[PDB]
Amino acid sequence: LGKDSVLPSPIALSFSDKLGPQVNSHLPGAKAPTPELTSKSIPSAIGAEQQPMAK
Amino acid sequence: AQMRVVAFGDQTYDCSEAVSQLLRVRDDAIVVDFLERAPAVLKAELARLSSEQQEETPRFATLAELVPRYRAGTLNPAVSQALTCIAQLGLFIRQHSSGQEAYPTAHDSCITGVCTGALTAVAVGSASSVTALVPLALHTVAVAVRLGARAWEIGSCLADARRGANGRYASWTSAVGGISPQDLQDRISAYTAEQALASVSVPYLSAAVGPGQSSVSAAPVILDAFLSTLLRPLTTTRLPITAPYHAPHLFTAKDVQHVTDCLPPSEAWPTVRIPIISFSRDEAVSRGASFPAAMSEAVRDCLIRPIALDRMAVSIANHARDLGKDSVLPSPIALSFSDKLGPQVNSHLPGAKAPTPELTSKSIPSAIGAEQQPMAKSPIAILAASGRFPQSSSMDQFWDVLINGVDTHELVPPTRWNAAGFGCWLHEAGEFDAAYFNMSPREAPQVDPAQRLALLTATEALEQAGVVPNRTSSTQKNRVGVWYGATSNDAFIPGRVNYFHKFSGPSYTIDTACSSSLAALHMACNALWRGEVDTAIVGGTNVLTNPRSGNCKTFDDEADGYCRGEAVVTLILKRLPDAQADKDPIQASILGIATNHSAQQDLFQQVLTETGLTANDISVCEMAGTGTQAGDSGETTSVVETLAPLNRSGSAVRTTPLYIGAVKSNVGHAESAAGVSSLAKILLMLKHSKIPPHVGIKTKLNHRLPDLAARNTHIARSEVPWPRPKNGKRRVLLNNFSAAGGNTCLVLEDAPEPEDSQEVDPREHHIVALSAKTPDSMVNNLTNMITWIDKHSGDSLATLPQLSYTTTARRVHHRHRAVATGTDLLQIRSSLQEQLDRRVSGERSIPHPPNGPSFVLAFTGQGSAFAGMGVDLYKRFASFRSDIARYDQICEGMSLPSIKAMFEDEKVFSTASPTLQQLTHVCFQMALYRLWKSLGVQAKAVVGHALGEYAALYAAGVLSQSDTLYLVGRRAQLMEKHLSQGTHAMLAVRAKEEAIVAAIDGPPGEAYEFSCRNGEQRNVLGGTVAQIQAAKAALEAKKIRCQYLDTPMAFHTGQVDPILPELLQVAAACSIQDPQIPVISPAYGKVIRSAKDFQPEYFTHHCRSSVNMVDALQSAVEEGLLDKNVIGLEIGPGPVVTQFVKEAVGTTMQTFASINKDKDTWQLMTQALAKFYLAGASVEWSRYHEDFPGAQKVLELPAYGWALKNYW
Amino acid sequence: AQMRVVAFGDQTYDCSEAVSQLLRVRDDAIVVDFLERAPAVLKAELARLSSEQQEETPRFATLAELVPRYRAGTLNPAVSQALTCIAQLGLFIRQHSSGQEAYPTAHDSCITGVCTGALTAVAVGSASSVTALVPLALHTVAVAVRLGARAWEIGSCLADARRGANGRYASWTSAVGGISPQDLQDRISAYTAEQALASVSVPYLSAAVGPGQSSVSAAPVILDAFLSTLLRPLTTTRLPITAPYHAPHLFTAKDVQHVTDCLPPSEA
Amino acid sequence: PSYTIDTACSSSLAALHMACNALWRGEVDTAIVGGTNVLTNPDMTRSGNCKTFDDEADGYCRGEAVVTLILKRLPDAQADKDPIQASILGIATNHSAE
Repeated sequence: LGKDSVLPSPIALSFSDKLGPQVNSHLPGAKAPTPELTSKSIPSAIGAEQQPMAK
Repeated sequence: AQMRVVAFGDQTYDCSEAVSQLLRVRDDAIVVDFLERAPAVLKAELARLSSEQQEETPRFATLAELVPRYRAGTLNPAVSQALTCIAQLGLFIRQHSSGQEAYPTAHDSCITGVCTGALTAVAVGSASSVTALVPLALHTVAVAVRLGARAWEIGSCLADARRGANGRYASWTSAVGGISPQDLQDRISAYTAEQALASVSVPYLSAAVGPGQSSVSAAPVILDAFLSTLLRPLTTTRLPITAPYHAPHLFTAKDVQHVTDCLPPSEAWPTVRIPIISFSRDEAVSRGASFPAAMSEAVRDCLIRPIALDRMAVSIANHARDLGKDSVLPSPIALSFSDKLGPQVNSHLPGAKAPTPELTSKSIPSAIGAEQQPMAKSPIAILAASGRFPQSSSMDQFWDVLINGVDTHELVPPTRWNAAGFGCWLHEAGEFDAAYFNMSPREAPQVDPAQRLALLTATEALEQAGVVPNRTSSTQKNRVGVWYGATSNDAFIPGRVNYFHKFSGPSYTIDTACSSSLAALHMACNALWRGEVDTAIVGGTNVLTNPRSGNCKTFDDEADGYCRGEAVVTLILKRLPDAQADKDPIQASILGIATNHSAQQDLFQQVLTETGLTANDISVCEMAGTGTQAGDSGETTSVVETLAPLNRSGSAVRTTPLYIGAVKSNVGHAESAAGVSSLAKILLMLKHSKIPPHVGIKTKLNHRLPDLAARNTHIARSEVPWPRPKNGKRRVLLNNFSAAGGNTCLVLEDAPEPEDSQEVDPREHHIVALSAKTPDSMVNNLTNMITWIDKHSGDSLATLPQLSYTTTARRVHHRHRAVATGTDLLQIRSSLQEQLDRRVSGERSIPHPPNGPSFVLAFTGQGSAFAGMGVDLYKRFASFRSDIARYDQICEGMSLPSIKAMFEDEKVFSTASPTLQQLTHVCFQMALYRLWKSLGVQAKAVVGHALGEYAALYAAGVLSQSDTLYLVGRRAQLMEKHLSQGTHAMLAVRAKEEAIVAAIDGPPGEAYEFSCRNGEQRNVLGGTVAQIQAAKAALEAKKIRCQYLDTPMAFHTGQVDPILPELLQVAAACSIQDPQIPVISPAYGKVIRSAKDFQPEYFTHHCRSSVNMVDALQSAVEEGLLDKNVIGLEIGPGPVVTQFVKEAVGTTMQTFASINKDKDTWQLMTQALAKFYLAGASVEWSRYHEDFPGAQKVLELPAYGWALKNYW
Repeated sequence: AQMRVVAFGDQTYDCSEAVSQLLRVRDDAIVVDFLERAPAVLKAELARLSSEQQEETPRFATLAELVPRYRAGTLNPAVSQALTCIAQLGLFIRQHSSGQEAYPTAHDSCITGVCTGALTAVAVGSASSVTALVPLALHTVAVAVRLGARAWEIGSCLADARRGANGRYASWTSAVGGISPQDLQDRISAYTAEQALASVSVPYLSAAVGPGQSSVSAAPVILDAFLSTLLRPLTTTRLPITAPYHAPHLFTAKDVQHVTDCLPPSEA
Repeated sequence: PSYTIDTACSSSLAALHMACNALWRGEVDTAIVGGTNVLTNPDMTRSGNCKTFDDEADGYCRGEAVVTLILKRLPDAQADKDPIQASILGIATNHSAE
């Protein structure tokens, strides 16, 4: 593709920590850290914030 | 090069139909959750409005209550706007969630709106996925509520509601057509200057909708005043707008700030990424704005600016022309009158495009169990019903009593108690059976007779339903719950039912105001719709034990009182998808059910809209009544009015006749079982497709009753045919109005069309098995079965298989048992008659052994191989075919000849190689044993007379399938390789060992060997051809029977000696384990219980050393492993070992076979199964018929033949 | 200038905590709908199994009754594989529905799986949205249960259980560390040559985890016999894999057709 | 709605269970629950009810109670500003067939 980094997103993958650096080591060493993911949830509409009446 | 524009409508469009449709949708999950959460936001926002408004706002619980008021036009502007937004957003979500349409993007689409479409379009334009749009949908709903409230408020302040409005909210807008908008503004200015009205309420040009049309809005009174001065060629109408919008002189920035102030401030509000095209504003296309900013701009457009629909088309076209596309495909949603949009927008830019509505990817087939609707909203199914209604102690007797038409008023009960209020009584109520229910002969009186009747009816209903405990997931022991509804008759009523039947699950004794049984049924269906259980046993009850001429006259002249009636019912309910998969006898289905403890008229409409049916679809109604004239009169009039529309001009609108009926007159009123009795009547009417004659004309016919029958509501008292509509379906109501209220309505249904899976059963013979828990009960059951056969002697050709399936695989088999086998119902009848005569002659019936029988299997040698071995078995049974295919798979990969063709074709056996013969023998034995085990035949010992021994090792678990196959194949290959054919042979004679040795020349071990000591009177010898012929000549000289065996390679002789070391080598690889069961090894000729005796030397020992049966069986009987009672079942191509074992233990022992050259394999199979069944084995029957769908249909057989006794 | 790779795990990764957490979830419509529908298809496909396999499968109403058995280890492969796939699909759906993460796109993403997830990779690799993936997810669950059933059956045919079974299922795979892949394969070749075993019972290499670690699978008793030969510094561990997979000498295209048969043909 | 349920021994507890079930269904927004056990006929007849931490006694020491509770979904009660005293996070049961 022409990219110079990969972000691992393992799902239920046993021993997934080592995977990250292992792939990165085969690409140009320009893995910018940038370990940030803004995920502040938008406030919920009044009333609907409560979890559906189920349970 | 196509662009698709999503367009949202305005308040002009009526969304009542769309809202109802969405409320009906249940398959999708996102739509359901959005529509569930939306009312919460509506209620929360409505609960913060001014007092004047909150006073007048509707008083609702869910969204279903808003559509009828919306239809009536009695909804205030706030809720109207909110409902419009909810409908628009829900319709959009559904088309993209369950409709599987690509979510729009910024390269090939745009969104637009007019009045409320701005809000929804802004909400849509930010999220890029359905999931990312729900919270924005809720925010838009709240903003719409606030906007509607503010506009309604400003309008109310500006002008007051009229006295004559009569609930409805007047209209504030009117469409004007016939003059250009500029001239309209000129005329409005002139009129205002002439009249000098207040500058804050002068009429204003709300919008422009073309070169010769527009819209004008104002307060209703001044608006009407202005419209009156419009001449004839200036046609005008009224639109359903209930507040002023687009009024620059009424609203200011403060208003838009207030309405949009509900959105909390933040910085991650999704941006607007897909260009939203707005035409009223100066800048056509707007994009890149945050969410609150775009929402505020949309509200400003709605409240401050005059909509200009004249621009819409050219604005869209210019957006397209600037993007490079050529044609625009509209996808209007809730946009009134949208057909004209397409041609108008395409006219300006050059046109193209051809329709592509043919999908041919209509949908992807769903995985089994996925297409089903959520566990809620699942049509419940009625499997069976049983009752003991008065003067008719059965269901069919009750149907006769009802169709004929007869009162049941009785002066005194037959034998209840002394004489000296009259009513209908159960003629046989003190009759019950104690032995069948493991109760003492003197404890029956202490048990409430209502409890005994409920037990009896429940057992009969379960037996008729074809439901046996813990046979299938849906009918598991834990997933069944009784829901009996008791009454004030005077805990254990459901408790005993659950206890004795061994059912474990919820148990209840519900008791409400008046719907004592129907409330229990309702909540049982609720539990089924929730999953607390997968099967229910509901039922009412009524018994009198301690202390109005017409029998509770039915809304006629004299109906002041009512007659208490006795009855008892039990139903069997189950979710339709569950029941249909188990092939049960479905009778009807409960579409919906509702309750109201208040009102009268609106409940039926609510239920019908919930079920999505029109009024005329219903065809019959039932009543419950209490005994008061007002009650029945109100019942009838309300039901008819709500179900029989009257034409405005006056005529019969309800096309099909709507018959009415009530069980009250026929048998009376139970006050607790009335609902279940009425439901039973509905079931009988559905089954017999015949509306019964009505009774109640005595002394009066209530034509005076308002709205009795004026337009297709006939109650004709002469049973009318009620045919099932072709590819249609009947529908019925059941109202249970009571004096205290509690008006419950549930809609019944005709069962879906029965499946057509004929697949004619090919089995040549069948088995019919009966059971009972008492000798008298047994003879009664036999007589009932025989009588059923005679009345059903000539139904069709495909009845016997279904009869067998019902009487074996869908019934609990008690300890007293009888069985008959044959080819046709005539043979079954003859056998049953013979058994009945034998039984009544004087010989009693004794229960089979308590635990069960013990089987000692047997595996034969390779001396019974014939062409087409078990070909039919491989052809029918799926398990056998799969096993053979697997064994072939293992053979081919292990470098051994394939054996599948030996069964598929039956012709390759002609010249099969000896190795292939040995292999196919072993695999046939193995598969057949696995199959017999699958039918509940668990062995207690085994024996292998010859090569078949290897299969016996697996039978005992000593080897694995692969290990045994490898060992046999390797032995065969080595035998074929090392030596050559035509070198030795074998010979069998019948004589005593001493006779053979005396009459033979040469000591044993030199010119002949005792290959197998088959029995005390039979022996087989082998060796060289010259020695064999010499022995034959010597023995025949003394008149001894002799014969040559055709086996080419003489095993158990000196022929196998040279290859013993390789056999030991290969044997050392297979894993040897401790037997599950004792193994009778002729090789060592003794019992084996430890793996130590099966060391690798064992296989070589057996291969070389001579067989020995007499010693082996002698040891077997010596320990006690075999006796005169164990059943002898043979597993092989013929009955060979069975005779040897019989002569060993004795002739009295029972014996059987599984395969034979001539006799039909199913002949032997069914005979053996019948004998085992009589012996007491708990043979599973479900798997037997699993592979024959044609014979998979439960039948309606005679009820259990109880041995009734009287108590109390 | 960045790509995200989605990777799914095999049966080694325990899925008892994830399944329970997903069962706890109540604020996401898609997740609850999928978790309610999955048991239905599980029971449906589980009802088509052979008599013996069905006899040894626990009765349940929903997944909440399965996790205790999974933890205890007395859960047969047929439903173990389906439960694992269910856990993976549910975790992904929750991540991409309540996590408000854009669905992976071919422009800047790619997917991978190992031994269970190759099934899930195609399911995730086809749909473009969470809603469009639920039916494919259920189809994949059916495929996984059928595959697990077939593998369990072949294993049972090869060898049976033990008298001390006590419900628990023996393991069929073991990871070996401290030996090169080719050298270990040569060692197995020498071992089989020394003995005389049927071509359907010799140990074989299932995976080559790397130049320093590898995995080998065989029948339980055969596996232990071979492990007894492996000395130090070689270290051996017993993975919780219950059936023989990755065996090019036990399965052929016919089994592949049999497993795939649950998908009806169509052009959609 | 009104009901008078009684299964075998946990009539009041089953009634509460079903009241919470209905509340979770949305059928009602409030519920009054709680059974009664007041005797009517004395029918007093051995001379023992229940020993201190033991089972040597034969009687059960039956008593009387007329307790009654109110019930609301927690979000509603919170939005209405009522004296919330406790909560019922979850409820489950079986029948113990064995």
